[PDB]
Amino acid sequence: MKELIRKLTEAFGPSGREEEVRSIILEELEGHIDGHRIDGLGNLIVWKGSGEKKVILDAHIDEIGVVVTNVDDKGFLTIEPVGGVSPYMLLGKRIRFENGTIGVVGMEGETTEERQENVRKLSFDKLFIDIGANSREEAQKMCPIGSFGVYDSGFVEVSGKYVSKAMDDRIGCAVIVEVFKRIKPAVTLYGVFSVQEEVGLVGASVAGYGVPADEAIAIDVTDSADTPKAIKRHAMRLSGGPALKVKDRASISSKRILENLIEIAEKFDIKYQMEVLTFGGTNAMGYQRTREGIPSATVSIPTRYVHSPSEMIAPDDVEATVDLLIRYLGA
Amino acid sequence: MKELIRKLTEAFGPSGREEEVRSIILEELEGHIDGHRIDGLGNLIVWKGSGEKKVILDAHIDEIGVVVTNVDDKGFLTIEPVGGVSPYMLLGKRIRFENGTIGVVGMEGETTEERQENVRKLSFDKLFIDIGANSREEAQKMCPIGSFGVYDSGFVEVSGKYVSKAMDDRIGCAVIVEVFKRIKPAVTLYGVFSVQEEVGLVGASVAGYGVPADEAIAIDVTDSADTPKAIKRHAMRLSGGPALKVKDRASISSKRILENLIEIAEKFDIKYQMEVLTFGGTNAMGYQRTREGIPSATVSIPTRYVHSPSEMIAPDDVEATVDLLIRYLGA
Amino acid sequence: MKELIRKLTEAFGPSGREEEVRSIILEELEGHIDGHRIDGLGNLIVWKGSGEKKVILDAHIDEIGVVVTNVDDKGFLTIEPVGGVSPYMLLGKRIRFENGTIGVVGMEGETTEERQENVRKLSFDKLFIDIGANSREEAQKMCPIGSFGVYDSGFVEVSGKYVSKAMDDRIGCAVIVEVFKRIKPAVTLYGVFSVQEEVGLVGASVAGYGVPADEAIAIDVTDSADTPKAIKRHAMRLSGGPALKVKDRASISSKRILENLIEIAEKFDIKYQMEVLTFGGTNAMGYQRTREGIPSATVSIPTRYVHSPSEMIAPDDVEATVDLLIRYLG
Repeated sequence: MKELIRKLTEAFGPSGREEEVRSIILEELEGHIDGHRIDGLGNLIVWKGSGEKKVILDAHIDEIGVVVTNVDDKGFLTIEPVGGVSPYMLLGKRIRFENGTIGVVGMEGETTEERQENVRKLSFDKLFIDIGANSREEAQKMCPIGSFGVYDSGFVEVSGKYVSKAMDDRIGCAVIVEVFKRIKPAVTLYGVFSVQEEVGLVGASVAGYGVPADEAIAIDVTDSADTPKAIKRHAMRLSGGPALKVKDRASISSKRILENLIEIAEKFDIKYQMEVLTFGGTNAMGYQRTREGIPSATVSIPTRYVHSPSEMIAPDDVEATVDLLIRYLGA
Repeated sequence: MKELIRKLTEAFGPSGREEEVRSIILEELEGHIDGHRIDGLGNLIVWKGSGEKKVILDAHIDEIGVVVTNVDDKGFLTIEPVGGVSPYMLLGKRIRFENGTIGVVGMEGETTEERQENVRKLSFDKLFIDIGANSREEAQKMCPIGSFGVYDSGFVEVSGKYVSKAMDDRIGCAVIVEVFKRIKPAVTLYGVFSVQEEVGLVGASVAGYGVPADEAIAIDVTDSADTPKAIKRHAMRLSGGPALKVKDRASISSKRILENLIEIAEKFDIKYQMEVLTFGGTNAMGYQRTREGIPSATVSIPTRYVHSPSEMIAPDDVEATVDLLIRYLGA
Repeated sequence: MKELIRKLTEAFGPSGREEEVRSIILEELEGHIDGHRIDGLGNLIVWKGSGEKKVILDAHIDEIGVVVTNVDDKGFLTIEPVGGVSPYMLLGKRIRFENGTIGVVGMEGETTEERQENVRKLSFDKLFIDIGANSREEAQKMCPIGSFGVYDSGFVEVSGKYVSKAMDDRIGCAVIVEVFKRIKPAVTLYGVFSVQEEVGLVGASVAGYGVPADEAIAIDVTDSADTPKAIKRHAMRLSGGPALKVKDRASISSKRILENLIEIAEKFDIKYQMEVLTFGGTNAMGYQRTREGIPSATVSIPTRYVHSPSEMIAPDDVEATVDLLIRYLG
C-alpha cells in the first residue's frame, strides 16, 4: 500500500483544486470498478458490485493549504489559510504552488521586540511568502492573487511509521481505493472521493444526493493522542486499529452501523478502538443530512500531528481498516 | 441606474421583511422577463430567454437591521441585531421602522465613568431606542416587540461616488435588474432575488431547488480595502472593476466559472480584480449545496464601510459588472 | 558555484560535529592549496601562496541544530538547541540526525487551551521529537542521549535566488573555497574553516593562535532587511553586493581593512554596501582577541530568514564577494 499512499499524499490537491488527486484515483481504480461519474462540484463517484444493500464509502480528496490574497510592491505575497492550517505551522516552511512555484514563508517585525510579540500572537497578517520575485509585476506573473498552495513536503518512512503531508485525507482515499482493488462485494459498493471537506464539508453535502445509499461510512483521520502531554480526553492511539467514531462536533454515528462494524471486528479479531472526538468534523455529517437522511458513521485512521506537514500514521491501522471494510462489505 | 439604485437602497427590507423591495424589483422588471414566481420563503424567481445553458443570477434583497425585543415602563425599546450590525454603528443613529416610526438610539450609563466603560465594550444590552413614547403601553402601540427596523438614511451622491444604506445587496439587485433590462440572452437566464441572506443565507439555500440551473453566480458586495489603514490582506478597491471571488469563508468559487468570467473580461477589456475575502460569506454557498450541487461563483461590487449607514460604491464598478455579465450571458 | 553551495548547505555539520563538512571542503580544495592542518578542536586550516603579508579568510563550518537530552517511556526525545535555533522554527519540521535517523518535532499540550498557551510562550521544554520508536529501549538504540540533529531540508532555486539550510555559514565556506580555486595570491593566504561558531565563537577563538596573520577577514552571513516589515534599523539588502561590517555586538571592524576593501571595490566597480548590525556576532571577534591581537574585519553575504531551514541569498552578492577578495589579495 506504501506506493499508493506515497503517490496520493504527495499529489497537489488543496480545497477547490483537487483535480490531480481525482485523476490519480481514477487511474488506480481502472479495472476495479464497474462505472463512475464526476459531478458538478468535482466529486468522483465510482461503483462496484450488484448487492442488494447499497453502501457509500467516502474519503475527501482535498487537503489543507494556503491561497494568495495580495501582492506588495516588492513582490512578497500575503496568504489566507485554506482549511485549518495554523500560522505557527507555516513559519520557515516552504510552499508548493499549483504551477510548481516554490515560496518561503517569512514573518514581519521591524524590531526584535516586534518579532517576539508577533510570534507570541501569530496571525496570517504577520506572515508573507517569498517566491523570489523582485517586483509586484514579477510576482503576479508567477503567482497571481487567487493562486493555491500546499506544504512542500513529501512521504518518508520513520522507523515503521509513514510520515507525509495530507494523510488527512489521502490515507482515507488510499483505504477506499485498496478496498475496491481487493473486494468481491456482497453489496452494491459506492466509492465517493469528495471535494472541499476542509472548508465546510462541501462535496459530501451533495455527493449523496444522486446515490441511493442505505448506508454511508466516511473514512477520515483522527487525533492519535499518544504523544507526550497529548490531548487528555482523547483515547485514540497509533497501532490501536481503526477508530470507530461514536461522536464528534459534526456528527453522531449510527449505532446500528457501529454495532455491525464492532461485530465484524470481533468475529475476525480485528483490533479496533472507540472514538469520541472533542473537536473537528467529518463528511459523515453531509450524508446524514442528504434527502430523507442516510444513516452514516465514521471510521478513522489514528494520525499524529494532524494539519502539520509531517502527519504520522501506523501502516498496521490502515491495513486493518481496509480489512474491516472488506469483511463488512464482501470478501 | 442611479434612480434604480436610489430606489432599491432606500426601500425598507430587513431580513424576513423584504416584501417592499420585492415589489419594486417586480415593477422594474415588467416587460423584461418571460415569467416569474414567488416561493414559500419569499424568494422572487424570474426568467428570460431560451438558451441551452441554464444560469442563475442571485442577489439578496434583505438588508441588515434591528428588531425590538423588549419595552420598559418608560416606553424605551430594547433591540437585537438583524444580521451583522455593530452596536457602534447604531449609536446616535435614527432607525426607521416598518410602520414608518422613527426612533433614536441611546446608550446606558449611570455615571460618566460607567458611560466610558460601556462605550469601551459596547453591546446591545447597553443600547435602547427612543420613539418618543412616555409609557410602556404607548410604546406597545407604536412599536411592539418584534417590530423590525433599518437605518434611517438615504441615497446621496458624494463627488461621483454613490452612498446609501443597503448597498449590500441592493446594488446587487440593481445589477441583475439592469442585466435583465438590457440583455438578449444566449442562455436561459434565471434571476433570483433571495430573502434572509444576512441571517444565515436562508433564501439562496432553497431557491435553487426548483430551478434546473447549470450555473449560479451570486452578485454581492465585498470589502473595498482602499481606505487609510484598510484591511491589509484584502486587495479589492473601488474603480478596480468587478471582483471575482476566488474564496471567502462560506465558499470557493467554481474554477471553470471564474476562468470563463476572466476570459470574457480580458477579451472585452473590462476592468476586474481577483478577490480572496478573509471574512464573510455569500449566497453562492446555498446554490453549491443545492440538490446534487450547482457549480457556483461570486462576482462582487467593491464597497466601502459595509454594514454602515453610508456604504459607498463606484458607479463605474457597477456598470462594468453589468457589462461583464451581459458579455458572459448574451449581447 | 551552485553545486558547491548545494553540497555544503546540505552536508551534516552542527556545532561540535562538523567532520563531514570539513572533509568536503578538503576534497574541493585539492590541488588548490599548498598545505593544510586540522587542530585539536577540528578547525581546518589551509594555506596557499607566499608573500610578506599574511591574511586569514575565515568561515565557520558548523550550523545550528539540536541535541537529544532525554528519552521517555514511549520512546519520544527531548532536545536542547545547538546555537540560536528558535523553537518556533522547529514546530512540525523534520530533523535529520547524524546516523541518518529522521525525526518529527511535535509540541505538548493536554488541552486545546494548553496548546494555545504553549504556542504563545514556546520553549524547548514544550517540544519533543518523534523518531517512530515505540519504547525507550528502542529509541536509545536509534538516537541515544547526545545525538545531534540538523534541519531536514535541502537546496532549491527560487526564481534566481538560492535557498537551503545553513547558508549560515556554508555560503561563507563556498566563497572562501572559490577564492582559493581562482586566486593567484599576492599574499600568503590562510583559509580557516572553523568550528563551533554558533556556540560561542569557539573555533575562531584559537584558530588564529598558530597563524602569523597581519589581517583577518571573516566571511559570514548578515541580515538582509529587504522583506516586509524587516528590521528597520538594518540597511542591508540582497543584490546590494558584499556588506562591509562596520560593527555588530561582537566586534568593530578595523577601519583600515574596511578602507582597503572600499578602495578595491571602487577601483574595480564592484557593488558593495555598508553594514551595521544591531544583533549577532562573527568569528572576527576571535581573531582580534588572539595573542597580541590581529586586526580583523567581516565581509557579509546578505541573507534572508537566517536560522530558518530556508535561508535565502542572491548568487550575485556571493560572486561579487569572491570578486572583492580576489581583487584584494591576488
